[PDB]
Amino acid sequence: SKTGGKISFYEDRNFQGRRYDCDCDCADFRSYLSRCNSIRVEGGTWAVYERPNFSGHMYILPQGEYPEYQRWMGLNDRLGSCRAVHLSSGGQAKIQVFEKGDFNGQMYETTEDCPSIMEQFHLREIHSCKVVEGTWIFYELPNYRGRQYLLDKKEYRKPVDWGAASPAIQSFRRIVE
Repeated sequence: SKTGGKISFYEDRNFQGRRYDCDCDCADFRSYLSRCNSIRVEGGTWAVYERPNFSGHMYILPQGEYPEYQRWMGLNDRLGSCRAVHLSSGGQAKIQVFEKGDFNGQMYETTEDCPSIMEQFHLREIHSCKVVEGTWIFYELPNYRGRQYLLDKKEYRKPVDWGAASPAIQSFRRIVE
């Protein structure tokens, strides 16, 4: 009955050393593991953070096996908390973006991923956006690179409403499966 996603962290490379298995979000795993240099994802998609309380660098990990941290693009082997990412299906994911805050300025509507916002819409920044269909991720650098943020069916009127300290956004993609 306890069906769910599962991730395993190993203190040494090649899944060697002490191992820890988690089946739910954990705000502080420091008491069970002092470091993690490799990870195995058996099911589900998870977000890992460099420091406790989902803070510091954040990385999205889909199901799969990573015998070494570099295979997950980790900056180092420090991980203090992890959360399971829930995927929403339904039909066609839809997002709208506005040039000014409070949904003002020019508006653009799209149902597909965008690798470079400036190349597609000639926009250098985005100050408001309404996502209400499926889940969407935004990335600070083109080609889905840099810090990434998970967006749910929500209405964002200010850039800080996205947890971002600046209205800078260069690419976004829809999450499926």
